[PDB]
This record gives sequence, C-alpha cells and structure tokens, in this order.
Amino acid sequence: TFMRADEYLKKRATIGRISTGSKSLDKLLGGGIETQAITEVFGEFGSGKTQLAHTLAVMVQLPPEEGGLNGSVIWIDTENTFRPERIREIAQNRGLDPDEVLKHIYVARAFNSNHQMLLVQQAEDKIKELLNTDRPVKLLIVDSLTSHFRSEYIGRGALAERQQKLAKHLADLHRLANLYDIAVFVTNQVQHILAHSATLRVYLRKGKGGKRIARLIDAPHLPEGEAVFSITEKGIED
Amino acid sequence: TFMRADEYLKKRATIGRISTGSKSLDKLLGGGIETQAITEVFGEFGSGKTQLAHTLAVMVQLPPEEGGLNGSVIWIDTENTFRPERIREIAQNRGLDPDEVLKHIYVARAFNSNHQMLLVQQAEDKIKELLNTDRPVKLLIVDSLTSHFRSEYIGRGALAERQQKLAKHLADLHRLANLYDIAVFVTNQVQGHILAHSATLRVYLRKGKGGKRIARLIDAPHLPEGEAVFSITEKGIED
Amino acid sequence: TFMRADEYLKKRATIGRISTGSKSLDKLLGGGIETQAITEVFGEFGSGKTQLAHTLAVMVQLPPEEGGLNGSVIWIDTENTFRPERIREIAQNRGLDPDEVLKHIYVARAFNSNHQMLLVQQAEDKIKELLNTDRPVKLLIVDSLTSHFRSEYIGRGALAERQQKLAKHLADLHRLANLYDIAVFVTNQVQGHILAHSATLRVYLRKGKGGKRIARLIDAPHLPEGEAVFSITEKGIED
Amino acid sequence: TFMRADEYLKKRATIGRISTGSKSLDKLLGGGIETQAITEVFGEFGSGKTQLAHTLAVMVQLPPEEGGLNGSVIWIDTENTFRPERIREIAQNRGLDPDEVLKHIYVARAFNSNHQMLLVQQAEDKIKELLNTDRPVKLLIVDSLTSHFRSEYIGRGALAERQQKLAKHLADLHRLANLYDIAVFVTNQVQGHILAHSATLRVYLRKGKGGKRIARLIDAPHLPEGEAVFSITEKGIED
Amino acid sequence: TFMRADEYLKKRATIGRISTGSKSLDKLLGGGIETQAITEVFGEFGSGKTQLAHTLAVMVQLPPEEGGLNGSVIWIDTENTFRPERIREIAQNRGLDPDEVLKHIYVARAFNSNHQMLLVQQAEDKIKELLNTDRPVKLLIVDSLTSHFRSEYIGRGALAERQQKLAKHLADLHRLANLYDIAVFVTNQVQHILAHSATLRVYLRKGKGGKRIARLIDAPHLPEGEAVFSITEKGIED
Amino acid sequence: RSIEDLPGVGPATAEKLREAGYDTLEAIAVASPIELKEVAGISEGTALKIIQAARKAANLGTFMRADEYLKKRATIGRISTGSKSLDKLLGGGIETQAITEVFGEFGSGKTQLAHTLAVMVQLPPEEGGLNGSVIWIDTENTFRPERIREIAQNRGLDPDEVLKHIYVARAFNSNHQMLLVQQAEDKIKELLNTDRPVKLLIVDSLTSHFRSEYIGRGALAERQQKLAKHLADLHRLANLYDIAVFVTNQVQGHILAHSATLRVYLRKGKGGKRIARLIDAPHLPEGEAVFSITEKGIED
Repeated sequence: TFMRADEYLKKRATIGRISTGSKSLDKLLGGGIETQAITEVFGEFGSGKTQLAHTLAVMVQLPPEEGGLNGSVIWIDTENTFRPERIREIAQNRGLDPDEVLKHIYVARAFNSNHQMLLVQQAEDKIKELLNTDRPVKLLIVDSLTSHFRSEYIGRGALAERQQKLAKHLADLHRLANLYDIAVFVTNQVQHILAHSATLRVYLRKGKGGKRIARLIDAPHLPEGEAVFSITEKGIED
Repeated sequence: TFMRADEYLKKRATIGRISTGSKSLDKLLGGGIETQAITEVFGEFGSGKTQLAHTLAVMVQLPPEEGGLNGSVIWIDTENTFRPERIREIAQNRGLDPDEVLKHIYVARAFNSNHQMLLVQQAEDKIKELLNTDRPVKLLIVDSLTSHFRSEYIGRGALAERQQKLAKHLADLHRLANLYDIAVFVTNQVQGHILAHSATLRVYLRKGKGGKRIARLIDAPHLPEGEAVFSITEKGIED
Repeated sequence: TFMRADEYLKKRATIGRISTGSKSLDKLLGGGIETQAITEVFGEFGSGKTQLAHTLAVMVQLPPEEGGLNGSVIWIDTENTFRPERIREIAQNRGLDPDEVLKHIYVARAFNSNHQMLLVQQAEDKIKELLNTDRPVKLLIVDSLTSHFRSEYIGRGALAERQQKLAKHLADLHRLANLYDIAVFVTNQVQGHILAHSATLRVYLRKGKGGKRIARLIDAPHLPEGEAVFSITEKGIED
Repeated sequence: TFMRADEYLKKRATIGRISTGSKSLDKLLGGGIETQAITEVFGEFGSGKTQLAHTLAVMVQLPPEEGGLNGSVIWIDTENTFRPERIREIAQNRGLDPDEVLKHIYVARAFNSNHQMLLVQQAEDKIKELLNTDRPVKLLIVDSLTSHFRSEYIGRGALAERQQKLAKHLADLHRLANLYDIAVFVTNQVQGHILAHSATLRVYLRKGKGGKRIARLIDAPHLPEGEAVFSITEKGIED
Repeated sequence: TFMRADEYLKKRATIGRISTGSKSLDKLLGGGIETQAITEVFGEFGSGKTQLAHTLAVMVQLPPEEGGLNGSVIWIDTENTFRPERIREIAQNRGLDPDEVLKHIYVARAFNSNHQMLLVQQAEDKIKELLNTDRPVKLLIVDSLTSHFRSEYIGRGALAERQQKLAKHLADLHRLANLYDIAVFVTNQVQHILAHSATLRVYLRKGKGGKRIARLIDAPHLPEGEAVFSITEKGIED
Repeated sequence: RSIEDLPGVGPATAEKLREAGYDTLEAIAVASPIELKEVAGISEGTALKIIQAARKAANLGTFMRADEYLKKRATIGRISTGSKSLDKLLGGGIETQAITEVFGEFGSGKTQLAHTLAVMVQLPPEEGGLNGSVIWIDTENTFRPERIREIAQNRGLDPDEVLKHIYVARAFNSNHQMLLVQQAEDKIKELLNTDRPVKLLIVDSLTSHFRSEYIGRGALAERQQKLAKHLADLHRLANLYDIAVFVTNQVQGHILAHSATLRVYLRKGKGGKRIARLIDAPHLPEGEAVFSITEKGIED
C-alpha cells in the first residue's frame, strides 16, 4: 500500500539518529547514522568498521541528548567478530554501566548465507516483542553482510543468483528498518559486491598514524569532505 | 535464536584451550586451539599438519593443568592417514597408557565428499552419547577437510555447488563447535584451491631447516603476528 | 557409525598382503599390495599391468607363508582382457592346481561405465557369501578402471560429472576394501588422463630394458622409494 | 653529478611557493605549489584545472608576501585554452594592471606531441633570457600535458614509445624545475589513461555542489590528507 | 678473470656490516646488510623502506663498534624522497653531529630509467676519488630502483628489453659492490618486477599499531622468523 | 691457426670480435661477412677472407677417424660425487669431455654436489678424482669457499691447499656469463700442462640469468640461440681439454641444456637425504640413488 505524503513526511521526521561516538564523523554524516535506513560502511580489513559497529552498539543505548535513542541492539555476526568484552571496555569509559550495556544487545552467529538470511527474518521476533517496551530495538547490525555471499557464490552462473538473494536479503532489512524505525548498520570488506539498495554508503580507510578517515560516496543529502577519527576505549572518538 | 551480549560473553569465557604440545606454537595460538571454534591448519604435503592433529588427539585427553580438557575425540579421516599406532607412540613417550588413550578417540573413514559431510551430521550422536559423561568430546578432527571437495568438483560450473556444499559442511561443523563447546580442527593441503573461509582461525605451516616446521597466522588482530618453530618427534609436536 | 581407535588399531592389525610374484616389487610394495586399500597401477599399454593382475589372482590363493592369503578373487573386466587360460599357466607353474584356482576367481564383463559401477555394487553380495568360508574374497580387481570413463565422458561440462561418478565408484571400492579386509587392485592405461586419487597407493610401471618391466612408486609417505625391475613369464611376474 | 646532503638540504630550503589564490587549497598544498617540482593537477573536463593554471600565472607575479615569487611565466598550450583576457580579468579584479601582468607570461601553442616536447627544450632559452633579471621565470605551465600523447599513441605496441617519450618529456621538465628553481604545473584530463608518474605531487580535483570544485592529494606522507573546496570567479580561484 | 678461492675466502671475510638501527632487524639479518652485496628491500608504499634507507645512511657513518663502517654514502633518488633534513633529525638523536652526517652523503636525482642507469656509472667517479680517504663510500642507495623501469616499459614487447636493461643496471651495481666493498641498498615498491641478481631480498609490511615487520625470502644463510621494529627519531629502532 | 691467429685479424679486431661472442674459430667460421664487417669494422672482402681462414682452420670443424675417436673416449676421466650410490648411478661418476646437467627444485642440493665435486676432482684417481684444478662460474652468488674448506678438512685434505686449485668468477648476467667462458679458456691453457690441469668446470646456475633476461615469446627464440651457443662453447672446452663440465638448472618459462651429455634429476627425499635419478636409458643404468648432505659434502 502507498501512504500519503502527509504520513510520509511525518515519518521521515520521526527519524532517529545514532552518534558514531566521534564528533568529526557525526558531522560529515549529518547527525549520524539514521533509522529507517541501511547504512553501509566498507573498506579494507582493519579499517575499523567493526569497531564503529561496537561503538554504535553502545551509543544507541544512551539518551537522545548524548546522541542515542535509548534502544536495544540486534547483532548478526558472520565472521565471529562480536566481542561483548569489547563493549564492556568502551562502555565503562564513557559513562554508562559496562555491565548494563551487554543487557540490551542480542547476538546470533550466522554460519553461512542461508543462515544469515534466515536470522534476519527471525530478528523480527525479538524486535517485535520489545517495541512495547522502554528500550525497543533501534540498531540492527550485520557484520559482515557480504562475507558469506562472496564465498558461497563464486564464478559467474551464480553471480546472478547471488544478487537475487543478496537483494531479497537487503529488502528484508529495508523492511524492518522502516516497519520499526530501526537503524540498519552493515559492513562490507573490500579489497567485488556492494549493497546497492543501501540508503547511505560510507567508505573508510586506515589513515596516517593509527587513524581512520571516512568520506561518503554520493553528493546530495550531506557534506562533501572527509572525516578523521581514532580507535580507543569508548570505541571511536574525535 | 539470539543471545544476550552478557550470555554470549559468559558462554565465551567458558572456552577451553587444547595445547599443541609446543610451548612456542601454543604462545602463537594464545595457549592453544580453542573450543567453539574451527581452526584450520594448511600447508604443503608433509608440513606436518597431520602430526599436529595426532598430538592434539592426545593433549586434549589430559587435565587442564596439563594442557588438555579431559575430553574425547571424534576423527573424520578422508585420506586414510589416521594411525592409532602413532597416537599410542605419542602417548607412550608422554608417559600415558597407549591402551587407555586409544579408548577416547573415535574414527570414521570418509571415502568421498558426500560421505564426509554425512559423517559430521552423524558425529552429533557420539557427541551427545558422551556429552553427559566426565570425558565428553572436546576435539573434532577433519583430516583432510578439502581433499575430496577439490577432486570431485573440477572446473567452473562446479565451484558453484562445491562452495555451496562446503559452506554447508563448515556450517555443520561451526554448529557442533558452539552447540557443544568442541574444538574443531581441520587440515587443508595447499600446493581450484579451496579454503575454510568460515574458519575461526587459519594457521599456515611449512617445512623448515631440518625436520622442523614453522607456523604463522593469517590475521593481525586477535593473537600475535609472528612465527613459531617446532619439531616432529615422539610426543608428536615438541618445541 | 564410528569406531574406537583401539578397535581400529585392531582392524588395521589384520591388514594382509598379497605378493606380486617377484621379490623385487614386493620390497618396493613393502611386502605386496595390501588389503583394506586400493592399489592403482598405471602405465602405457603393454606395460604389463594386466599380467600383474593375473599373477595376483593366483598368489592371493596360496598360503600366507607362500605369500597369499588363502582367498578368492572377484574380477571386473572392462576391456575383455581376462584370460582364464593364463591363470592356469601361472598357477600350474606355482604349485597350485590349475583347475582349482579357477574355482576361486569370479569374473564379470563390464560393457560401459554404468555397468562397471553397477558391477562393483553387486560384488558385495558375492563378497558377503564367501565371507564365512575358508576362502573368502581377498582380492578384487578392476581392469581397466578408467577405460570406459575416459571414453563416455568427453569435453569439459562432462569432466565434472565423470569425477562425481568416478569418485562414487572409487568410494564404493574403498568401502568394500575396508568393510571386508579386501585388497582392491585397479589398472589405468596412461598415454583426458583421469586418475584414482583416492588410491591408497599408486604404482607406475613402464616397459624396461630387455623385454623387462620396471615400476616405481608415486610420492613419499609410507613405503620406500626407488625402482623395481621384473619380467613376464610363466608364473606371471618374476624377478 | 651529485651533491652533498648539506647542499641538497640547502638548495631545498631555497624552494619558493606560489599561492593558488585559495586559503584552503593553499593549506592543502602546504602553502602552494612549489618550485623545483612538477605539480600535476588532474580531473574531468571542466574540473577547473585550466582556471587554476590562469590564477597561478597571476599569483606568481606578485610579491612573496602576497603569495607570488615576483617571477615570469612560460606557458605551453596544447589545447588552445590559454586566454590572456582571462589573465587580464583575474588581474583586474585582484587590483593589478592587466596591461602589465600580460607582459610576464610567454606562450607557445603546441600542435602535437613532438611539438610539445620541442617547446620545453626551447623554453630553456627564455628561462636563461630572463634568469639574470629581477623577474625570472618561476612558473612553467603545460596545459594539457597528456592531451596529445593519448591521441597520437593508440593501442599497445604504442605505449612502449609513449611512456618512453613521455618519460623523456617529464625528465626534461624536472631538469628545468631544479636547474632553475622553477615551479612546473601540468594538467591531465581524466575520464589508455596516462599519468605523470615522475610528478612530484599529484592533485586530483572534481566538480562539486554548485560551480564549486574540490581538490585532494594522492599521497599520505608529505602534506595533509584531507579535501579542499574553492570556487571559480574573477581573481580566478577563491576560497 | 677468476681469482683463487684463497683471495676469494679472504675477501668474503673483509665483508663489512651496516646496522639497521634496530636490534630485532640486525638479528634476523645476521649482523646487518653486508658490503659486496645488493640488499633489496620491498613492500607496499609506506612500509618504511625509505626510512630504513635514511637510517642506514647514518649508521654506516659511525664506528664499527656501534655497527657502522666509518664510510660515506652515494644516494640515487628517483622518487624525490631523500630528505637531508630527515637525516639531521634521526642523527641528532643517536649521538653523532646532525650537521656532520649531511657531509658524507652525496645525492643525485634520477629523472628516468636512462638517467638512473647513467648515474650509477658516474657514481664510480665520486666513489673512486675517495677510496684513498678516511671515509670511503660504503653505502650506495637506489631508492627507488624499480620505479622508473615499471613506468617506462609497459605492455609486453618491452618487458623483454626492460629485463635486459634492468639486468645491465643490476650488474653495474654488483660490480661496484664487489669492486669497492660497498653495500648496495635498493628499494622496490610492490602492490610486478624484482631484482633477481639481488644478494638478499627482505620483505617488509606495515604491522599492527605503527610498526613494521620484516622477514627474509630464502632459507639458507640467515634465520627464518620475522622481525618487528618502529619508525621514530633515530630512524629505525628496537 | 689455433686462436685469432687468423689472417686479417689484429688485436684491435680480435677485441671487437670477442666483446661480441665471436671468440672461437668456429664462431667466425659460421658468421657472415656483413656480421663481421659490422662487428669489427673490417671491409666485406677481408671479413670474407677471415671467415674462410676460420672455416679451414676450425678445430671442431674436422672429422676424426673412428679408430682415433674410439681412443679419445678411452681417455675419459671420471670424478666421484662422493657417494657410492650416486656413482653407481653414473657408472663411476661425472665424466670429462661431457656436460653433465643436474636439475631439481631449489634446495635439492645440486649446489652441494657442485662443491663436493670441486674437492673430489682434486684427489688421486684411486681416491675418486683426477688430480685437477677447478674453474667455477658463479651466477647466483652461491659459491662458498668456506664449504670447500669444510668438506676438505673432513676428508683429511689440507683446506688451505684445496682452496688453491679452484678459480671462481661471479657472473652478473647472461652476457657476462657467456663472456667468462672464453676467459675460462685462457686460464685453462694457463694451468694446462701443470701438475694440476683444469679437470672440472662448474656453471652454477647455468640457466638462472637466461630465464630472467629473456621473458616473452619474442625473447624465447634468441634465448635458445644464445644458450645453444653458450652450451656449444662449453662442449668445445670439454672435449678440447678433457674437462668435465658440470652445470646446474633450477626447475619448478622453463629451460634446460638440451645438448647436455647427461641430465640427472634430483629431489629432496625422505628426511634430510636427497634422491637423484637419470633421464634416459642409453648409456648407463636405470634406477634411483639416495644420498645425503653432510661434512664431506655428499655421502653414501
């Protein structure tokens, strides 16, 4: 069904924003990563996109004033890179209770493409039974989003099917994002494949001495420069 | 379906570690290959990855204080390379009862890819069978993991189903590793090259100076970034 | 299902060995071709691998001291090269009743790949029957093993399925080999050159010096290295 | 032939810097394009690299305190894009005498690669000619540098001679830049793609928001790692 | 002419060794880079091989006891990356006189392959008129050695000629190395082309947090591990 | 006429001809006036006279009566590898008047075998040598006079003495390599008619530089021609002076000495031991040989 541009405009206003935990980024990002959208972060291994994920898993928990959305987190881990113990750290280094955070984050290990996709659909369950609660789900992470797809589908003749499925997956996320005002954050290791339906794609690379530099890939809807930040306790900062 | 970050953090701390039988290799691995994980060791033929497998089949059996996890072993052999006589020897020189050790290792010969994949789904029963015991399964070996796949699936048009099924195999192993706190060890001969992408940790090892072998990681984060030397002798892996 | 390493040490303990009929080649094979294994012999046409097959079909029949295993023989013939007359000669030329040996050899002509695979599948029933008697099946020959496969499957987009079947075939043989302590001997003519990768052991042989042959192993793991010369005569193969 | 590390260190400190006419771009460049160097600016057609060239042809003329180096300009035009009227306008709005400025810029139209390369060797005389003056040559522009090369040398078998000669051209420029403390500025249109590899610094710039342009470097070490925005107006480049 | 294994053994003994300025390296290197040899260091851009060059340009100047050879330096710069001012720094941070160093280093900017090659042959001049002196040439750097070759020779049909010339160049260096007991250090940026005639090839990459890790590519004549070090004043250390 | 004692050739001319590879009577014998004219400067007509002189003077351009040839072969010496096993396989050891090529993967020990041979050849015939000197062309910087010292002082040989009958030259590229051959003939005749003439000439590696300087399908053609000539230059020395030529070839592009009198393949074996095998049936056995690397070089 098609809603009216009334409700539509209204909704696009009730769009929340999670802070990345680093001034410079939230800036170049126009607030931060938004809900009702899929934000894709991509770059070489070690470009810190999994750290950014961890940080976001904290930020979203704190009050709007600090850049959060007082919400829960659903984390689909495909590369076995989710470290709760990492949450604990960064957390007890920016106020919040380092043992409370790990109470509003729910993870699932995805062992292959089909598993990954099936988990997303089940994510609606935990998501659902929680909208009627003080801390609903506001962040849904898929790290990595492309990992399995680019390994199970090698050689043309599969590329077609790969996109079809990848697409159906992305579509499943988009739905959740809008259906529940959730911010969908996905990572993509690069050096190909992208998340075409992505609402916003941010590229980041290792920069200079122990620092990462981002830069959106678009033009309309947000700045056109670069943003530098670093990895420390508190996750990302600056 | 999902788990609370605190539970995951909890479950994780319950992760055991098997010693390779080498101070060195062990340091490199962070004390040894872990449970709830798939560790892939790969290298040229004769790089000693099958020895490492045999050693681990012993170590896991001894007490935590000694490097093991007082557990049993499920061994899926695809290249007919499992030698109990070699377990027995690694044991004998380690001061154990060869006759006992050989009672907590269970093998199955895998004659082809479909067989191999079938075996893994089958192990689940032996795991369950011993699970509620004092010596549950703690090590599951697949040697070789890639051997059959890289021989039954030739050329493109095949990679589609290969990875397709492989991925399904690795996923079967991952489940067991986590569902039962088991350490999954797999070997991969490397000169159509395959890989255990889903592998939790990939260790590369090659032959060295004289009779020695050297191992190195395939990741900078998590664990150091150096090399480890060791040797093959009675007791399996030393140094 | 699976099997305890100790009971495996048991199974492998009973590995028998058939003599090739020539001191030389046995040294190289460390005694002879073994049971619970697939031994592949390959070489150009006329390299004498079908003679080696005939000799083995006799030797396996005589006592362990004499180098046999007092066993019967199952022979899948795909190139119409099995000559019972030849067995008689080699047999009456080795302290064996010619007409009795032929009562412990069972042949089947394989007319194409599907037939061949279907025949090995049927061998089981025959194996099972003689399993309880004094002379069980101890030798299963497939000559040629690759012949039909490399003729019914031409061009890629076929080569892939060939392996998917050739592998199901080899797996069928491996099973019988272990399930019944049988030695599986297969031949492969070599000048698309397919091979029996699963081959527990691959022996290469070529026409040598003066009307003699010469064989060598392929690899390094388990068993010496070097070459072995022998000849074709009555008695089949002789040093 | 060679020089003492102290002399080189000395010669280097004698390196002048021309302002692009943009606080921003200037910061990004470390105060501006330097002498004794080849600065390559590249981007899509209309990214304003020819404007930047025109601005520099003015800036260089004014005092050091003002961003110039009180010098003359040698301009090798290959795409017939040099407009004195535009110099005159950039000057006029910068508070200078269009009639004067146009007296310290010397152009030559290059009709093809060989012509282009000839011109550079020729400039050396004008450089010498003005060298012992109070307003020596301090800026040498080649716009476009790659235009002709990427049109006269089509396909492989050509790249050999292209780069071969190009390299020889760039080397000719490098010499002049150092032999006479001149800043060499070259443009390169980018959608057989060429490049000034020997370039001392490569700056990439593209069109932006509205009428604006944005420049970024092609090196992490030496100078920052950010972007710079500016605009095209009278005075040439602003912001 | 062929010398006798007498003189030959003698010579291979009178082989000097320059320290890299970092314990860990000199170790994995069996002393350090030796004279009468071409040592090739290769790795990605920013792997610090030009720093290593700078350090070596200092070390070689100090007495044997500290790991030097009280010698001069000939530096062929092809990528305009030689910073005397960088020498000054590192120098006045490990004893020696930060303004004396730049007195025993002689540079030449090579603008292309032919220039590069021709400079090497002229290097014999400065080299020569200095052997009869307190501080003879002991280090000859070519940074980068491959830069120009891989740019002027693109597309097969040149690859052949490229190797021929590259070869003649390497041979020219080898000669100088032996003819004058000089240590030849050459860099090679990678991600192809190598310096085949190279006496020793060391690979180095950026490692962990602001550190570089080396590892020889051979087996016979020196260890088989890796070496970590860092870039600071003094150039390379650890 | 033996060397450039040819009619129209003076030293200056000889200079240009040598720096160009026309270093032998046969080299010139097979050239064309145009080539020599462009290499030396001489006129097309005198160059022609030069060619004819060479065609007529050529040593290896004459036939030998089989009775004479049977005898030449009767005087072929044999160097021991230092391994009963291997020698059996060679029927005594590598022979003189022949090019023996040993090839295998890096580390298959062919450079060790070279070092051993450089010692053996020095001891008496009964000891496994021919009381001779050694010319060593090193292209990969792998000649360690130290290993020589060792292997020598481990067979009761005076290392300080052994080191006095080995002459090395480092070859920095193909042209250098080829060039050093002609200069090898200089030293060979120098030490010729001496208590210890040259009996062993090593080229290690023989192919290294050729497979690096000639990359391409357009480079392949002349790659072979130059190797062909280089090999011919060695064959000549081998026969002209009863020398045993030993060359190594790393393998696994692809190259080899097609005109090698005998090609021996060797690979890393069991544990620390190497196994060498022959590549043909005519002349010599047909089995494998195992040996090891230790002091004394090669053993067993």
